[PDB]
Amino acid sequence: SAVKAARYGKDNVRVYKVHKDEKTGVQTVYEMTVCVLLEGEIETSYTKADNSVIVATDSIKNTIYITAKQNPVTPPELFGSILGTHFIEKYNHIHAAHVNIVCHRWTRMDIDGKPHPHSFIRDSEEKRNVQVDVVEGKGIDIKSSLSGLTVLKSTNSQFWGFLRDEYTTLKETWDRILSTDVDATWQWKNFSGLQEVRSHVPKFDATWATAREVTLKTFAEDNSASVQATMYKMAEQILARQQLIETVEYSLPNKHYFEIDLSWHKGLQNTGKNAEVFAPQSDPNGLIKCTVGRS
Amino acid sequence: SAVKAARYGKDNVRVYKVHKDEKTGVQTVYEMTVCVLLEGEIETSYTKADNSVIVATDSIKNTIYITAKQNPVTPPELFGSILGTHFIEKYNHIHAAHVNIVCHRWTRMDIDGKPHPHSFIRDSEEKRNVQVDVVEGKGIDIKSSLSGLTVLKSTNSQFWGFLRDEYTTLKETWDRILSTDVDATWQWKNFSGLQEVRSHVPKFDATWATAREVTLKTFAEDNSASVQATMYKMAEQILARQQLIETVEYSLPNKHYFEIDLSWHKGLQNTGKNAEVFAPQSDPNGLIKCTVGRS
Amino acid sequence: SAVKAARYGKDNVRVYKVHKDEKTGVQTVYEMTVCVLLEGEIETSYTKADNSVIVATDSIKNTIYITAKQNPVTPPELFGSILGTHFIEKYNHIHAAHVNIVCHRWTRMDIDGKPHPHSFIRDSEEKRNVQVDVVEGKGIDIKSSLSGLTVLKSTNSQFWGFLRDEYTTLKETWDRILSTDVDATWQWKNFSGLQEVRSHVPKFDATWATAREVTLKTFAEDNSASVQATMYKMAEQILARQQLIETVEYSLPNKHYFEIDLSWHKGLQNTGKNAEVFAPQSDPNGLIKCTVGRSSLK
Amino acid sequence: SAVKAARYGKDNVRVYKVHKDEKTGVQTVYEMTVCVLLEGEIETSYTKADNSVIVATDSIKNTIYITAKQNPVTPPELFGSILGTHFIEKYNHIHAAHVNIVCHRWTRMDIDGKPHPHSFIRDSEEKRNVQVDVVEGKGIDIKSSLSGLTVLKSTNSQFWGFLRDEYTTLKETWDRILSTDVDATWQWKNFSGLQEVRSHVPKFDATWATAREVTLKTFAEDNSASVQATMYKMAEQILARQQLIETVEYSLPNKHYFEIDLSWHKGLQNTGKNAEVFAPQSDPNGLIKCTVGRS
Ligand SMILES: O=c1cc[nH]c(=O)[nH]1
Ligand SMILES: O=c1cc[nH]c(=O)[nH]1
Ligand SMILES: O=c1cc[nH]c(=O)[nH]1
Ligand SMILES: O=c1cc[nH]c(=O)[nH]1
Repeated sequence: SAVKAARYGKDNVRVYKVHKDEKTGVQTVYEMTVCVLLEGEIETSYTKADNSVIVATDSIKNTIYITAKQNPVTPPELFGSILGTHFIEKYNHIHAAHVNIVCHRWTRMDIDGKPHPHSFIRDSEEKRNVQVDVVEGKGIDIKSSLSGLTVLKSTNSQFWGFLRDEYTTLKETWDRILSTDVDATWQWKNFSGLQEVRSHVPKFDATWATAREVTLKTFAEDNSASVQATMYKMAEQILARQQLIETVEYSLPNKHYFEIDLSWHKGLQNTGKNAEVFAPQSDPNGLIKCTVGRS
Repeated sequence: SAVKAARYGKDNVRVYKVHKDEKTGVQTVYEMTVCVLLEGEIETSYTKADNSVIVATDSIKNTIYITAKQNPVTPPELFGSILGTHFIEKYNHIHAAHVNIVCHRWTRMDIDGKPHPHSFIRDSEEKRNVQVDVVEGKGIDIKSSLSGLTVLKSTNSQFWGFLRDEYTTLKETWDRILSTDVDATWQWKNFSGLQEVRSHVPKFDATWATAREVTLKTFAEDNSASVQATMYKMAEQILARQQLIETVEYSLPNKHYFEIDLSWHKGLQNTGKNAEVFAPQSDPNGLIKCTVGRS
Repeated sequence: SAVKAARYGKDNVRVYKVHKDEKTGVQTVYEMTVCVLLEGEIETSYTKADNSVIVATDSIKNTIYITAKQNPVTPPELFGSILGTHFIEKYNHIHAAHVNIVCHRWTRMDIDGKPHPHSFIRDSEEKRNVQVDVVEGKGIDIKSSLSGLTVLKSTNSQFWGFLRDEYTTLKETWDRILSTDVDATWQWKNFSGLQEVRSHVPKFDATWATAREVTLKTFAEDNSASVQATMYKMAEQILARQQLIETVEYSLPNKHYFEIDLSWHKGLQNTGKNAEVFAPQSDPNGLIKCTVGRSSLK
Repeated sequence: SAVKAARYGKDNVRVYKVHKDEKTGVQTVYEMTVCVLLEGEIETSYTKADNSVIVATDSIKNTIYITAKQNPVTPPELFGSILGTHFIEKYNHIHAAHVNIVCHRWTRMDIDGKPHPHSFIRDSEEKRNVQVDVVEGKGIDIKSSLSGLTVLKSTNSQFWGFLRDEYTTLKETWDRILSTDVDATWQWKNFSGLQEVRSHVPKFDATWATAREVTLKTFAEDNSASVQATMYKMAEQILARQQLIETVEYSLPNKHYFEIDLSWHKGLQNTGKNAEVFAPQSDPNGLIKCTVGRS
C-alpha cells in the first residue's frame, strides 16, 4: 500500500480583530473562522510515524493569530493569500497550503440615524467566504463566495412545460412562491504570487458587492419559469462586469411552500387564485446547480 | 397513582400567509411556527385509554390553517388569542389552551432604492414571539418577546470591583469587548378576553418596536461595568413607556472574547492597550437574568 | 421599578474526569456539561451597579473544576448537590444555587469480546441529566432525567375512537408506526442536606437504570391505542419501584410517518395492508405530556 | 458565456421501508435520506428557459418512492445503483445520475435479553452512506463510507518529536487523551453495470462491517505518537481484507482536551501525572486526512 494523498491542519480557528482610528475614534471589527490544511513531503508521518516532518497543528493555529496581528485581515482574499504563502515559504517540505475563510457579519449599528462608532449587530447569518489554494510553483488560486443568503418572492415565478411521464403528478402553474438559499461562487484567474494579488486588492470587495447586488436584483426582477434560467442570467452579468473572473457557480436549494386545500371545511377556498395560507416544507427540496464560464 | 398534570397538542406547525393589495399591487408575507397545547377533562385518555375525549393533534393542525385563513395573523398577540379562545369555546372539556408563536423575518427588499412589491429577504435570525395562555374563566395571559438578537460592542464596557477570594483568578478591566445574545420578554396585564385584546391591537407592534429600540440604544450608549446595571436600565424604560406591561424580563448569555498573548513570539505586543487580535470563545459563557416589575 | 427576580452564573462549562484503577489498570471517563446559576442579595448589582456583591462568573467556572477535582462526579445527583451546597455555604449573600448537569455517553468499547481498559465510544446522543436546586433553609430538591432517547415500533400501535367534528380529516387506524423521542423526569422527595443525599447514593444509578428499562420495555410491549395510556403505564411502574420519587413526568414528541399512495402509478399498492414505503415527516409533530403522582386514596 | 457544468435534482428525500416476515412475525426497518442529481443535455433550460428537457424534481422524488417500493433498499450500494441506472436508461438526454444515500440506525431492541420482533432504538448518530455515480458508457462508481463515529481513549497516545520553531509553544507529551470523529471511506473498483454490482452484493455489508471493526480495534489497540500512523495502519488492513477496494480514505477531526492547572489554588495538583479533570475544547480542532491506495 501507498499514500496517494494527504493533508492535515487546523480547522475552526475563530479569530477576531479590531481596528481603531485614533483620529475619528471609530472602531471596526472583523470576525472569521479559519481553516488551514498543509500538503508536502509528509508521507513518513503516515508510514514510519515520523513526526519530524510535522508542523504541529497547534503551531498552525499560533501562526494564524500572528499573521492576523501583523497583516490586514481584509479583504479575506488578501489575508488567505498572505497566510497560505507563509506556509510554503517558511517550510522546505510544505508545497501547498489550502486556506478557507468564513467571514461573519458585524454590521455597524445605526442609533438615532447616525452610525455608532463601536457597536455592532449580527444582521444576518449570511457569510462571505474565500478558499485560497497556494501551490508551489503554481501560483495562487482564489475562489470567492457568498452563502447563506435566504430569499423569497411571493409571485412572479412559474413552472410549466416540463417533461411529463408515468412518474409525473406535479401540476403546471403560472403563479407560485419561490424561495431559496443562495450559494454563489466566483473563481478568479490564477495569480502568479502575492504581488499580483496585492495589485488587485480593490477588485475584491467590489466584485463581492457586485455579485450580491446582481443576485438580489435579478431574483426580484426576473419573472421566470426556470430557476435555471434565472441563475444563468445572474452568472452572465457577473462575468460581464469583471474580466478577472474565470467561472461563476450557483447552487440554489429550492425551499417549497405547498398549497393547503381547505375546501373540505365549509367549502373554504384556499387554492389557485384564492391561495392565502400555505405550508412551508422543511424537506425534501429541489437542488439546482450550474457553472458558467466564458465562451 | 394519579394524573397531576396533562397537556397535549401539536408543535412545529409551519404557517405562511400572504396579503395582496389589489390596488397598489404590493404583497406582504408572514411566516411563523405554531405550537398549541390543550388542557382539560382528558385524564381518562391516560387512565382508561379513552380516546373519546381527545381532539386529534392532526385536527389541531387543521384548525391552525383554518384560523389563519379566516383571521388576521398579525399581530401575533392577536392571532394567538383568537386561536387559543377558539379551543376553549368550541370544546366543553377543554379549559385551557397554550399557544406559542415564533415569527420569522421576511423583510422587503430594496432594489435600486425602492421597496420591492413582492420580494423578501431573511435579514436576520432574530425572532419575535408570543406565548398566549387562554384559561377558562381566567381571561388571556400574553407574554411577548424578542429573541436571537446578537450584539457586540468593541469597547465602553468594563468589569472591576467584583468579589475576590481563593477561587478568583479573573483580572479587573477598564476596557473589554461586550457581546451577547438578547432575550427580552415583556408580560402584559391580564386581559378579560378577546374583546379587550382587540381593543389594544395597536399597542402590540408599537411595544415590540419600543422594546427593541430601547435595547439596541441602551446597549450601544451605556458605558457600564455591570451588564446587570445595563439590563436593568433597559427594563425601566420599557416599563415607563408602556403602562399595560406588568413585568419585563431579560436573559443575556454573554459571549467571551479572550486576549491572546503573543509576547512569546518576537515580543509581539497584543494585550492590554495593544490588544488587536482576540480569540472568540464558543463556551462556556456567562448567563445573567432578571425580572423587573413595578414598585 | 423593582427587581422581582434575579439569577446569574456560568452556563456550558464542559468537564471531563478520568478515574484510574492502579491495580486493574482500567480507566473510566466521565464528561458532562455544567451550568450553575446563583440567587441572593445581589439586587444592588442591578440597581446601583455594585459589583461587590458579585462572585464573578469566571470564578463560578474555577469552582466547578476544583470541586470536580476534589469530589466524586458520579452520580450526577451527588455532584450537583455538593456543588450547589458549596455556594450557599461559602457566601453569606448567596441563598440559592441551581445546578444543571448533562451527562454525555462514553461507553467502554468491546474489542474481541473483551471490555477495553481505556477506550470509549459515544454510543448514542441520549443524555442523563440532573437539575439540583439548593435553597438555604429549604434543603435540596432534585429532578433527575433521561432525554434524547429515540425509539420506533413498526406495528402494534393504533389510533381510533377519537373525537370527530368539522375540523377532523384524520382516518381511524388499527396498525400504525409509533416513533418518538423520550423525555422522562422523576422528582425526588426533598432532602434535608448533603448528608441525606449521601445516604441515598445507591438509589440514584438504580432508579435511572429502572426508569430507562421500564420505558423501553413498556414501549416495546404495550399494544395501545393511546400514547397517553402508554406513558401512564410507564409512570406507574416507576413510582411503584421507588418510594423516594414523588412525581414522574413524561414528554413524548410524536414523529409521524405518512403512507404514500402510489396507486396513480401502474396501480401500485402501497397503503393499508400493503404499505411498505413511508415518508417520515420532519414536522409538524404531536406532543404529549403528563405528570403523574401518588394517589391520596387507600 | 457558456454552461461549463450543470446538475439539478432532489435533496433530502426521507424514505422509510419496512420488511415483514409472515412466518416468524419479525419486522425489519430501513430509514435513509436520499439525494439524486441529474446531468445531461439540459443546457437549454439555462440558456433558453426551455423546460421540455427538464424532468421535474418532484418526479425524481416520486421515482425514489416508487423504486424503493419495487426493489431492495439494502444494501444501499445496490439501491443506489438500481436508482441511478433507472435515470440514465429511461431518459435519452440524461447521461449521468449521482445518488447519495445516508442510512440512519434503527437497531432492534433487546427486551429481557430477547430481540424484539418490531421495536427499535436509534442507538447512535453514526451513519452508513453511499455515493453512487452512474455515468452512461462509463459504468458505476461507488464510494462507501461510515461517518459520525465518535471515539475517545484516555491514555496510550503521545505526541512528541514534531518540528519546533519560533511559532511553536506546544509541549511534547508521553501520555495524552485522543478523541476524534471518524469519517472513513472506501472506493470500489469501477463496475460495468447493474449486473456486476448484483453479483457482488454480499461484499457490501461485509466490507462495511470490516471497515468498522478495523477502525475500532486499531484505534483501541494502537499505542502511537502519530494519528497519521494509526490512520494508515487502518487503511492497509482494509485494503488487505478486500481486493475489490481501490482506495480507502480517512478524515479525522481531532478533538482536544486541555489540562487545567489548579496549582494557584491551595497548590492543587492537576497536571502531568496528576491530571484528573480536563477541559474539553469545542474548537479549534486538528484535522488529519489521507488517501491510501495500492502500491
Ligand atoms: O457577573 C459578571 C461576570 C462577568 N461579566 C459581567 O458583566 N458580570
Ligand atoms: O392525540 C393523539 C393524536 C395522535 N396520535 C397520538 O398518539 N395521540
Ligand atoms: O427542474 C426544476 C424542477 C422544479 N422547479 C424548477 O425551477 N426546476
Ligand atoms: O499534528 C498533530 C497534532 C496533534 N495530533 C496529531 O495527530 N497531529
